[PDB]
Amino acid sequence: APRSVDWREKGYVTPVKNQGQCGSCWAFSATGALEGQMFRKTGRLISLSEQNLVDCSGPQGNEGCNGGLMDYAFQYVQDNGGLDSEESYPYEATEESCKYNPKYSVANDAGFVDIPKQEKALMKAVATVGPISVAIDAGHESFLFYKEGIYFEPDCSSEDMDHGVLVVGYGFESTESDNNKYWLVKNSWGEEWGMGGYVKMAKDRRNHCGIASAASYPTV
Ligand SMILES: *C(=N)CNC(=O)[C@H](Cc1cccc(C)c1)NC(=O)c1cc(C(C)(C)C)nn1C
Repeated sequence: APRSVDWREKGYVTPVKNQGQCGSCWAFSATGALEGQMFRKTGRLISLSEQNLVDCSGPQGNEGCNGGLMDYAFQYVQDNGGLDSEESYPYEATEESCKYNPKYSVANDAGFVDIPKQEKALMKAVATVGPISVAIDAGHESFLFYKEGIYFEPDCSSEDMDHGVLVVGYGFESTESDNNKYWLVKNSWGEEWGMGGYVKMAKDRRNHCGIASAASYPTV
């Protein structure tokens, strides 16, 4: 792979969103990955509806504001034959009945790919595909209060992930030979969290916080 990647500078990534108090992180991770893949396909970045996923992807196994999986979201888009734009189907931060309208569909997918559970494979996928949906262990105060720098939490688990986010790149800080490496991660807690809503997360430390344990992307 390249030494560094940042898909934001290539037009693949919408601004940071805010999921509010709803457990819909999975929907934000999924829309982020599909926003990227649709851009790869068409050259047009269009913000997609998390609310559409929250309201409508129960049949695939999702549980709305009570949680879900990005792969189930990708399966919904495939089964449904579409996903509405954010503009047409705006975010309300609470579960409502499904009001999908095919007139306003701006995305589709033909399934998904689950990435092997290690960081070399994740790096390959980030470099060659685009932004990647991942889950992390975000269950520490250190994550809530994260400001800047490369996040490393001694108590992070590589197995207990609770939060879906989006890897939009990776790179290094300091002298290259110091191996001070990170994943560049878009969160859905607004721009006031973290570094404008982003976090740099420890890379190549044996799957810190489980970032490579549940990584996937939609096939477009
Ligand atoms: C975010 N606001 C709430 N978190 C979730 O919805 C997590 C995200 C997650 C965690 C681990 C792996 C992935 C790919 C995503 N969802 C879950 O923990 C979750 C939901 C479910 C079902 C829908 C099957 C009950 N299972 N898990 C593990």
